[PDB]
Amino acid sequence: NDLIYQDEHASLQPLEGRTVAVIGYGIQGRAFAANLRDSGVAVRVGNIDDRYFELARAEGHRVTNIAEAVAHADIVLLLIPDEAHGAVFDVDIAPNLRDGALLCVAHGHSLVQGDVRPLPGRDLAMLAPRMYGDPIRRYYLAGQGAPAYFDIVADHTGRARDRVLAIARAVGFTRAGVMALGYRQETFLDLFQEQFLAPALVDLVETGFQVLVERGFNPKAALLEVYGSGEMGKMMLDGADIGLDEVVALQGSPTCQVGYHRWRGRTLPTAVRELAARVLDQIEGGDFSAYLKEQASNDYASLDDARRAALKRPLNVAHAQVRAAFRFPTEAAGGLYQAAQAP
Amino acid sequence: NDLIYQDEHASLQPLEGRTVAVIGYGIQGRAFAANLRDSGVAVRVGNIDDRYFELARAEGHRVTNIAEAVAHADIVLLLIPDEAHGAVFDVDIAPNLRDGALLCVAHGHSLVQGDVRPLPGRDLAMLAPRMYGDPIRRYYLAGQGAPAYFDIVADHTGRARDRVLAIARAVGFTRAGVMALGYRQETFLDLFQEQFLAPALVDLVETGFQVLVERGFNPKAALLEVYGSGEMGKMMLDGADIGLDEVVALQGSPTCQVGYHRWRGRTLPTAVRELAARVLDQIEGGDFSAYLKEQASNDYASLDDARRAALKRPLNVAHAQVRAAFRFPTEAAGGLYQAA
Ligand SMILES: NC(=O)c1ccc[n+]([C@@H]2O[C@H](COP(=O)([O-])OP(=O)(O)OC[C@H]3O[C@@H](n4cnc5c(N)ncnc54)[C@H](O)[C@@H]3O)[C@@H](O)[C@H]2O)c1
Ligand SMILES: NC(=O)c1ccc[n+]([C@@H]2O[C@H](COP(=O)([O-])OP(=O)(O)OC[C@H]3O[C@@H](n4cnc5c(N)ncnc54)[C@H](O)[C@@H]3O)[C@@H](O)[C@H]2O)c1
Ligand SMILES: O=C(O)C1(C(=O)O)CC1
Ligand SMILES: O=C(O)C1(C(=O)O)CC1
Ligand SMILES: [Mg+2]
Ligand SMILES: [Mg+2]
Ligand SMILES: [Mg+2]
Ligand SMILES: [Mg+2]
Repeated sequence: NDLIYQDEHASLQPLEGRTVAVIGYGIQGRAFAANLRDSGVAVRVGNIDDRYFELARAEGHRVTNIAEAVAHADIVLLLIPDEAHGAVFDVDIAPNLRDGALLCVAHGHSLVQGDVRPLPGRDLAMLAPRMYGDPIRRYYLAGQGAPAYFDIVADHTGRARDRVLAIARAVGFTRAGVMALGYRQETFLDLFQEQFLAPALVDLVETGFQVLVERGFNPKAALLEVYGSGEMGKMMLDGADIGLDEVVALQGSPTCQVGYHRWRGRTLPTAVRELAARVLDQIEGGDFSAYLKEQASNDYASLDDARRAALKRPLNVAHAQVRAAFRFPTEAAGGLYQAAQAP
Repeated sequence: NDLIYQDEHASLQPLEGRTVAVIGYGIQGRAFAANLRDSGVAVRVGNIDDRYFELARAEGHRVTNIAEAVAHADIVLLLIPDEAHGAVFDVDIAPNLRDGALLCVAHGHSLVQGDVRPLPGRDLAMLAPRMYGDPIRRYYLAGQGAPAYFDIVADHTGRARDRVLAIARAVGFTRAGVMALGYRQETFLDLFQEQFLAPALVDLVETGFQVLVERGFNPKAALLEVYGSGEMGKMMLDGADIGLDEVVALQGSPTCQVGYHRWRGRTLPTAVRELAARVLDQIEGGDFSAYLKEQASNDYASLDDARRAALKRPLNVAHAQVRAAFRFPTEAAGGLYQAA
C-alpha cells in the first residue's frame, strides 16, 4: 500500500542546470547545502544577518539575503523555524519565487496553519527528513542516508514529484527510503515524537538515575548505567536496525534476557497511554499551535530560561561530573560540512 | 572520592609471560579474546562442546575444555552465564587454578550468591564492562574503549590490582575509564538497568507506536518515529556525550524544543518511580535470584518461548515491515573478531 522511493526510483537529471536556494543554514540547512553541493547541484544560501550567515561564508557557499537567493533559484528549500515561515514567505519568498519554481518545507506545520500556501504557476512540496543534521551529513558521506516523508501539495509544472525526489536523492534520503505521507499527518507524528516520546524517554532515564542515587548507588555509576556509558543509546540505535527485543536476544546475557522479559510490558501504568492521547489532542486541536506562537512572540525567551534551568537538574550536574572523569568515544566533526566528493 | 583508572594509570607489564584463559567465547568472551590477542597477550579459550567452541577454533584461537584452559593459565576470565558459575567453579576452575593465579568475573552476582568464592593462595576480582561485545570490539579497533567497574575481592599475591588493570588496558576499558565499585553494588545496579530501565524504554516506545496506530496513523511512519528511523537512538547515544537536554538544545528546531520543554519532567506519574523501587527490592532481597534459578532449569526453555513470543508482538511485526522497505546504515561485521 505504501509508496516508498529508493535510489532506483530517482535521478539527478531534474537538477541539471538548476539552482537550489537553501533558505537557512541551521541544523537542516547546513546538511542540505553540503550534501547538495557534494552531489554536483548548484547551491546558494539565503540567510538573515546572524552567525549562520558567516558560517555559510566560512564553509565556501555563495551567501546573500533571502529575497536575492529566491530571485536566482529554480528550487527553494525553506529550512528556518516554522513560526518564521509566515513573515519570510509573505515578504521574501512569494514576491521573488520565479514562474515554474518549486518551494519545499521540511515539516508540514506551516502548511497546516496556512502560513505557506500554493502560488499560481509554482510547485509546493514537503520533504521531511526523519533525522537531524549531523547524522544526515555523516550517513551521506558514508554512501548511506536518513529516511524522509514527502507530499506534493501543488504541481503547476507537472514536474514537482521528480524534482522533490531528485533533491531527496542528492541529499541521500533515497539510500534509506522516501515514503509518501500527507503534510498534516507528518506534522502530528513529528510533534508527538517531540512532545510525548522524547520527554518521556529522558524522564524515564532521569527516574532511573534519581531512584539509584537515593538508594545509595554511586552517582557516576548510576548516570553511566542509565545512558552515560552509551549502552542504552547503542541498544536503541542497534534496535532501529535489527529490532529492540532482537538486540536483547543477540547481545544480552541469559541473566539480562530473563530480567528484561520479567518486566517487559509491565513497567508503565495506564496513565502513560492516556497522556500520549492527551498530547495528540493538544497537537491536533490547535492547543499546541497557540502555545508555540506565544513562546515564539518573545524571540523564545521562555525557551532560553528552560534550557538554562535544565543544566541545573541533578542528572545534568552528574553528566558533567561523568564526562570530566570518563573519556567518551566520538568522531572528529571539524571538516564534516566542508566540500567532499559525491560518495 | 571515586578511583578512576585511564591508560596513564595501567600498563601491560603485568601480562608479560602470562597466559590468559578466556572461559566462554560468547558476547563478552569473544571480544576479550580478540582484544587481548591484538594487544600482544598470550590467550587460550576454554569452552564446552557447542557452536562457540567451533567459532573460537574458526577465529584461530587455541581451544580446549574449561579444565585444560584453567590448568595452563596464570589469569582466568569466567565469561559464561552467571547460573553456570557454581558448577564450572567447583568442578573445572577451583581444582585446576594454579598457585598465585587470578580469577576474574564480569558481574558480581556469582560472588553475592557465593557460587564463586576466594581460594587460598589465589586472587579473585571483578572487571565488569558497561557495554556489550560488538561495541567493545569496534571501539578497541578505533583506538577507543567502553567504561568498566572493578573490585579486588581477594589479593593473596598483592599484585591482583595491576593484573586486573593490565587486562582492562589490553581490552581497552582504560581508554574510557575503569572505576572501583563493590561487586555487590555492581550486581544490583546492572540488574536494575536490565529489569527497570531497558523494559521501561521499550514499553514507552511500544506505547507511542500502539497509540499512533490506534489513532489511525501510518504504522510504518509510526514505527520509524518511535525508534525505527534511528533518531531516538541517535539522541540517546549523542546524549551520552553532551547530555540528553543538551542534544535537544543543539539539534532541535525551536518548535521541537518548545514541545519538548512543555512535557519534560511531567510525563511520568509517581507510580513509575514506585515500580522502580519494587524492581530494586526484588533484585536486593533475593526474589529475582530465585526467579533466575527457576528460569535456568531445562536450559532456559521459558526464555526461548519469551524470545519467540516477542518477535510476534505488533511492534516487531511492524519493524520487519519497515526494515524490508527502508535500508538502515550498518557497518560490515565480517572478520570483526579476526586478528588486527
Ligand atoms: N531540527 C531538525 O533536525 C529538523 C528535522 C526535520 C525538520 N526540521 C524542519 O526544518 C526547518 C528548520 O529547522 P532547523 O532545526 O534547521 O532550525 P534552526 O533553529 O537550526 O534554524 C536556524 C536557521 O534559521 C534562520 N532563522 C532563524 N530565525 C529566522 C527568522 N526570523 N527569519 C529568517 N531566518 C531565520 C537562521 O538564520 C538559521 O539559518 C523547520 O521547518 C523544522 O521543522 C528540522
Ligand atoms: N552480555 C554482555 O554484553 C555482558 C556485559 C557485561 C557483563 N556480562 C557478563 O559476562 C558473562 C558472560 O555473559 P555473556 O553475555 O557473554 O553470555 P553468553 O550467553 O554470550 O555466553 C555464551 C558462552 O557461555 C558458554 N556457556 C553457556 N552455558 C554454559 C555452561 N552451562 N557451562 C559452561 N559454559 C557455558 C558458551 O559455551 C559460550 O562460550 C556473565 O557473567 C555476564 O553477566 C555480559
Ligand atoms: O551490560 C550488561 O550487563 C549486558 C548483559 O547482557 O548482562 C549487556 C547487557
Ligand atoms: O528538531 C526537530 O524538529 C527534529 C525533527 O526530526 O523534526 C529533530 C527533532
Ligand atoms: Mg522529526
Ligand atoms: Mg520537528
Ligand atoms: Mg548484566
Ligand atoms: Mg551491564
